[PDB]
Amino acid sequence: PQGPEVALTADILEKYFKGKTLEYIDFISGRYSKSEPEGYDDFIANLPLKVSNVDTKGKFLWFELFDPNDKSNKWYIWNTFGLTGMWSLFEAKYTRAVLSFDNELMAYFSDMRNFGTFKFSNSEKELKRKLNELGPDFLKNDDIDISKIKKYKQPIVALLMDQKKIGSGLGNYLVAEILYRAKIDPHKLGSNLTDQEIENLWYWIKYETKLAYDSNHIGYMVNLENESSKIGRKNYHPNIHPTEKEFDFLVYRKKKDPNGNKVIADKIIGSGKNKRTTYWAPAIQKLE
DNA sequence: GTAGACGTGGACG
DNA sequence: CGTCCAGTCTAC
Repeated sequence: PQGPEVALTADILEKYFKGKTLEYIDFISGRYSKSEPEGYDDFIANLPLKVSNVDTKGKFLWFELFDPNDKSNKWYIWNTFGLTGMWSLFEAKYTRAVLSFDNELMAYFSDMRNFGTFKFSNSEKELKRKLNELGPDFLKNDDIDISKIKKYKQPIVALLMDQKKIGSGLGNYLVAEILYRAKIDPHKLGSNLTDQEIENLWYWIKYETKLAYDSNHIGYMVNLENESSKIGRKNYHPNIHPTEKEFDFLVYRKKKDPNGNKVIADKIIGSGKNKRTTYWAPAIQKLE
């Protein structure tokens, strides 16, 4: 999941678990049933702990916890979702981690491919440096300076898929959709964009992230769609208002765009076994 | 730059 | 059966 899904997920985890007391976390299968996550033993030795919040930056999610009788000593759960990571209020297929709160309340993290990660830490300093490895959150920051794009002689699709250079939160489908709406060829070097292209790109980045955030059935978050429609949405990018009510794929994994224009499934970014497919429509997206 | 890896599928032929 | 597609790390 990308920025929008991770953020909505954290909103839901906060609604249900902020102020609750975590009593145990069990890794019942997957990678962490075979090997302990970093810091697990030390964290477990300090349970139970009260959840003070759940927050996100880009695709990175974390819990903040503390003991009411020593409110200064804070604990953190670091979480990345990878490709198939998903939280839920019920024990779904591929459940890897089970969080047990007071009064039989439960949270479950599921992950088919096991690419998601957990780390436990007692260091606010370590988290701060971690957050500093990520660019500003595309969804939650309303004034990122997108003109930094022009300094890089690299394909705009790679610059946007990077989590540090311009901003964090965008992934394979957001980028493709954004570049289609902005009418920009994915190959175009950031250093070749005009100031108008940049302004237009920033408009559409906000438009798409907000649209995805606001959606109730994006796909991945099936395990929370009951909760998604029962919770509100924070007023990110307040001045931008998508017309559609659900996020729709215009080019991603499509053979044609909505107007019948051919969609190319291009392999621009990556090498070896990390190559990604960039969907774009040449008829619409050009170098101008 | 290039290459590989991390489990587990779904869709399709 | 088979093939291809589906966030981020690491090394030469």
